[PDB]
Amino acid sequence: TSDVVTVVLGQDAKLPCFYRGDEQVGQVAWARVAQELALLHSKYGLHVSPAYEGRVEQPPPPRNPLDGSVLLRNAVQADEGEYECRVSTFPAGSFQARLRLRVLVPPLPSL
Amino acid sequence: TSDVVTVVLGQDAKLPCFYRDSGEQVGQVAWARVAQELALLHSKYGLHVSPAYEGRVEQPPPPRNPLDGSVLLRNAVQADEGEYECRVSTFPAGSFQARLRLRVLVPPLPSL
Repeated sequence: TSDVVTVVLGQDAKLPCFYRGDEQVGQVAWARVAQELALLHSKYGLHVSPAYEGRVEQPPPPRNPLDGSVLLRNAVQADEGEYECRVSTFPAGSFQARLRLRVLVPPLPSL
Repeated sequence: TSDVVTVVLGQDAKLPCFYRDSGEQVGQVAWARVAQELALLHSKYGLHVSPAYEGRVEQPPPPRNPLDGSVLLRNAVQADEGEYECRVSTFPAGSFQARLRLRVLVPPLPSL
């Protein structure tokens, strides 16, 4: 996993957040670095900010109980910045993974 | 087929080749650079790939359309950027040529 994600404008960007351990995962919250983006619940599955409706997907099943990675669909310029996943872990562990999201605009055509 | 494909440097690029009426069946779909051959989606014989491109070309996850001659080019580099053509041999005599451009984007230096 790389800490910086760069995508072309309008394509979908994966925000990877997978945990190495010895404890299993409870909830993985996703946010921009102050305002909620999504929630991958252990018991309850995926919850998404209405502001991000239809824009948040998980990876295709069968899947990992400890992969908290999400896909942000159809990237725009407004989307770029840094993002934190907060992983509530057992027993008291908290892991926050921050990554930077880069959205690239193509240059003018030659043709 | 989409006429311009844009990708980030180091990424995989989908190179679309969809064939458009009734009784036509697609046989072979060849892929090349303008002059170097890249691959061949053969009806009997399956995917064949140029030596210059080992490990970098896949078909799309199945089930896929017999009239979809699209491939995946793994790991985009600057050299890939350029023009690409797909040629669709169809039953009985139908032929379709799709040309498209590949744009490979380099990220600017970080601010943060």
